[PDB]
Amino acid sequence: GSMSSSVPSQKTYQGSYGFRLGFLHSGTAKSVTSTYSPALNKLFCQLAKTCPVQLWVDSTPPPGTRVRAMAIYKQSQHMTEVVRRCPHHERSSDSDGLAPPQHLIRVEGNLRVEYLDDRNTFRHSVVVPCEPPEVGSDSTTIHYNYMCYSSCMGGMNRRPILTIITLEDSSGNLLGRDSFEVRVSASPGRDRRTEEENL
Ligand SMILES: *C[C@@H](C)C(=O)n1cc(C)c2c(-c3ccc4c(c3)CCN(C)C4)cncc21
Ligand SMILES: [Mg+2]
Ligand SMILES: [Zn+2]
Repeated sequence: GSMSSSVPSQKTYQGSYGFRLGFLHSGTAKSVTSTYSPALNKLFCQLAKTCPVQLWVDSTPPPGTRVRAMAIYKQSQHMTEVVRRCPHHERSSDSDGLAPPQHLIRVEGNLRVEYLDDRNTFRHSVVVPCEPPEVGSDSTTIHYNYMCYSSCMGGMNRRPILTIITLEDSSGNLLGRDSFEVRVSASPGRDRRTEEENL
């Protein structure tokens, strides 16, 4: 376990541009590879499958704006432990060539992706340029991939995580923040349906 001496803020912050996340409304059929529970504010997804996350604003942010994703453990007693891939998957060398093998969160389909091992906090994050919607689209979507199961021993080790999405300007200053819980499992639709029944 790499231990950090800080914890990233999780405070929701729409900021000047009205930043917030959206998710597809995918339902809980057996065939779904990712599904989002609004009641739990929790994303359920399969290992290394595309998770679309929409980025919404009310006004266009300045040029060079970027969007960063970072995972932390949800439980207070684990929050200072850096979220990382388990030993097996890190050594599996399943990298797309861009992502460090230790990083839990990847972005797919974006050649401008940038990965950070923070030299002071030791936290991992992934950042991409933030684009307005393309011609013929009404949304900006990032395709995230979670590269370990929540049950991966020596990684998340059955502990729940939060993903924190931050909108930043070109200089790294905070423009907006949103977050959601994540469970990575082989049966996201069933797992979402079950957890919502336990409400
Ligand atoms: C970097 C991302 C957050 C960004 O600059 N961004 C995302 C979105 C969705 C967006 C818009 C935008 C907002 C709302 C609508 C539309 C575009 C298109 C039409 N529908 C109805 C609403 C604008 N600028 C930037 C931006
Ligand atoms: Mg929300
Ligand atoms: Zn793993």
